[PDB]
Amino acid sequence: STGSATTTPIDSLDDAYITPVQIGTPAQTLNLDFDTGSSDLWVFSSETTASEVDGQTIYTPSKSTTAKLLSGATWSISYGDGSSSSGDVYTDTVSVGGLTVTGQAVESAKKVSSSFTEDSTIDGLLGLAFSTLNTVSPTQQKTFFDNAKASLDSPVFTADLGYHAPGTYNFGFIDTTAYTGSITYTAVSTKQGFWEWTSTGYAVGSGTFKSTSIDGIADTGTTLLYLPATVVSAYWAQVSGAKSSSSVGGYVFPCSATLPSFTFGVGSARIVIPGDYIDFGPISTGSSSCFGGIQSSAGIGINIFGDVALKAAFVVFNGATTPTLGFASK
Repeated sequence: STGSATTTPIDSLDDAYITPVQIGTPAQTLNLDFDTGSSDLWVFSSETTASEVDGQTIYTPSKSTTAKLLSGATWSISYGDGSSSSGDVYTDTVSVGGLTVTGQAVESAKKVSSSFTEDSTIDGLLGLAFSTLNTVSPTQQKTFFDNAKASLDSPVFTADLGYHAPGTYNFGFIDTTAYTGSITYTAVSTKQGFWEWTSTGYAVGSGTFKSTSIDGIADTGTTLLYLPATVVSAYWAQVSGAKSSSSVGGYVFPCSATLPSFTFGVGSARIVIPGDYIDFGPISTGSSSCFGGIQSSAGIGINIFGDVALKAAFVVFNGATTPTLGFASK
């Protein structure tokens, strides 16, 4: 089997991407944030505290003839941005882009943190990291991809995120028309539950490539590119007037600037992030100070190849017995 679904930016900055997901019988379609940095499929629901729902579409398990309460199971998650959610668990039929999993754990939110409530466009998350990170207790549950894998034509999914435009998540096949050149594959460590890999270095603009190992995670659920402070300083030094602002929370730059590209290495291959992908717009409405798309990871504990990096590539998440990642230009 295969599946193919369009993923759409939630706003004009590409802050996140939403993909329609069919849950239950008859189908209830919710727009979920596919997140290769986490492993829970959770949704706003008829159980979510009413004051914490503000425009999201909800899953109502009582209206699904295939929903079954997973007795005794609860979940609770906290994300790297400080947001969180928790609740109980159903199993139900879940379909993405024509690919159907029966008995998928659907984690129904009883509580969500304010950042979720305040984003009416995201109805939940669909985790695509390794199932070892799934938070369901007392019996950990499998991700949608883990449940689908054995049925897929090939045990892979691909992320093809657009810049200011829709893109595609495919399951079970490589669309060889969706990228240019070849796909360069690179080793993955699953020891932390992430799609963790090592970039071979970077360049700023037309500058020379610096060969250096940068361990980080491929994370579709993180907007920005978080890299070591040395690398980030080297990038922003090429933007006149850019500076790190403690009060804003990162590097800012004059909105009048033209940003240089940023290249990262995948083995001997190179992925070029155009400068425009690094502009996240005014820090507040009407400001001439703009927020940068490359930020320091120093306070995170891990480097994160988020959407800024991934949307410059066609990315293969190869879930074979020994997982690997592939990157191609497009």
